Amino acid sequence: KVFGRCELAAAMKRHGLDNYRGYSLGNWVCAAKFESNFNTQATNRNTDGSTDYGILQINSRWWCNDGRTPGSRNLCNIPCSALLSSDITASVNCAKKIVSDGNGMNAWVAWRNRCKGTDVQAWIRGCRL
Ligand SMILES: [Cl-]
Ligand SMILES: [Cl-]
Ligand code: NA
Repeated sequence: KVFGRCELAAAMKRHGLDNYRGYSLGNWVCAAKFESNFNTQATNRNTDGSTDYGILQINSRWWCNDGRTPGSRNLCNIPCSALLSSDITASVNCAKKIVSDGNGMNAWVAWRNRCKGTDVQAWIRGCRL
């Protein structure tokens, strides 16, 4: 599924992400825009043989099992295919574990380079929430 901007903001808010560990809703929408262009089916392979999955590009070396990343943990205890569903619930639950692990949203490279320090509230302006 390819979400619209306000559609995703509302789904993320309903799943408990607004101000989760101090990160306002705009941060999460901005991160999804630049990681996946709001597409739940996005995948991208990395040099080390791991693959990133879904709306928040969650990585197979640490967080999900895809059966082809040898030395990998499966810390969210899900198959990586579950992160490509049009229901974002599995992605959100796993994102909450990642952002709590000490490094906050710096785990998402696009957030660090394209959202951090910017006016992220712009990403939810105009939306009925
Ligand atoms: Cl915000
Ligand atoms: Cl933090
Ligand atoms: Na894994």
